[PDB]
Amino acid sequence: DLSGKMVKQVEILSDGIVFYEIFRYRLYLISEMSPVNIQGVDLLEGNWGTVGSVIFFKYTIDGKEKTAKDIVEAIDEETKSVTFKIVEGDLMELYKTFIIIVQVDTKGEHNSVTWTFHYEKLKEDVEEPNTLMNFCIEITKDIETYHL
Repeated sequence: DLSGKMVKQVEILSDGIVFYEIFRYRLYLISEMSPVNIQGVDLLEGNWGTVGSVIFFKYTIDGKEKTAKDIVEAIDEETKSVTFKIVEGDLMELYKTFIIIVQVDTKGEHNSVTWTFHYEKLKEDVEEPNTLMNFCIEITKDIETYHL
């Protein structure tokens, strides 16, 4: 009914490991790398790149400035995956819950990044998050090109 799930995978020409490392550790870099979408990232709790570390995001979606408070909820070094739960901010006005997993395929010649959302809507007339997903693909591209 209200639960839902959205997945996109996009190939990256840059290096997959360095990509992963950004989302795991140096997440304070998405600003310099995709400035248009991400105004700032602060670390509120714990250390960069730990499960349970809590981050505030200042970002822009379609010319509307927004805020998210996330908590890193899992890391898998083996599948180069890192999950984020969204606990406060503009999305929480549309969704009861929202998880974002970013997973990177770094084996072989061709590297990829898969984005997965898991979410539950407050109501049925709340919209599927394609705008958020386009937002992500877009950041993914910025990072890919940044110094290329």
